[PDB]
Amino acid sequence: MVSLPRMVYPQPKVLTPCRKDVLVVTPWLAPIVWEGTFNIDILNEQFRLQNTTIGLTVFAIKKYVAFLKLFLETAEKHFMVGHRVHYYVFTDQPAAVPRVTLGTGRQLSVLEVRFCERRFLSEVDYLVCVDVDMEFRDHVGVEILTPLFGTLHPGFYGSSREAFTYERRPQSQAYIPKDEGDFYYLGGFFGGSVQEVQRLTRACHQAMMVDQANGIEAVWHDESHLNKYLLRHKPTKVLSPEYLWDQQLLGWPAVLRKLRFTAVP
Ligand SMILES: [Hg+2]
Ligand SMILES: [Hg+2]
Ligand SMILES: [Hg+2]
Ligand SMILES: [Hg+2]
Repeated sequence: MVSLPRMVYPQPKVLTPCRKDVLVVTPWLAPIVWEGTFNIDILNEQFRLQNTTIGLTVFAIKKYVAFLKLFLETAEKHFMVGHRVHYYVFTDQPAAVPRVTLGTGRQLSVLEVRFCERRFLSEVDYLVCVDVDMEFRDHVGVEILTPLFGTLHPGFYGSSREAFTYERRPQSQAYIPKDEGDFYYLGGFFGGSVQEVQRLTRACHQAMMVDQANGIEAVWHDESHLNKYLLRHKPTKVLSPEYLWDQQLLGWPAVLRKLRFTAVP
């Protein structure tokens, strides 16, 4: 919104597609983020000029606190480097959170569990919610930021919708029939503006309570409700599987030029 400065980079080629092997835009014109689709220098400029702050939230309960060290250290190496970052670690074991050295402009808050959502509105511009038993292995940056985004589940990105493991019982609020659905999104990596993320979590929480009262639990719990939400409220960006992969279970296919955030080991 202030002007970008002069920049020298390769001219985009109107008659040369970015990738010829994958879909790079959804039918509602939301970009699908794959390596090769973005110039990170231009994006870093746009977001820095807005002095963007990104909150990264993780839930580490019981034995999962053991994954915090690697998660945070690799995040320090690959997540939003150069931008303001605020980590929010929700845990039942505050004292077990490892002492990780953070780069300038980056901070960490420990929130005990078992905090007011209005705090997020005043501290960060975007929220990124991921699982803790993971590690960053490559660049995860501002190219993912947008009002609302979901990530393509690694095991279903090439599947037909009828094969998606959506909740199929009409008694559940997460219900999605066989002739509906765009993609199968992961519960472990989603985000967007604080406002949009709060809307999504508020909708999910209410939908899960209705299911509880009706004596039913969606097949894949929160992930099933996330999928129903994103089916009805289209994400403004969709992240490719590069953003959440499991190399042990899925290897390293040619269509993935980078494996950015992966399951541990
Ligand atoms: Hg391109
Ligand atoms: Hg979150
Ligand atoms: Hg929920
Ligand atoms: Hg949700």
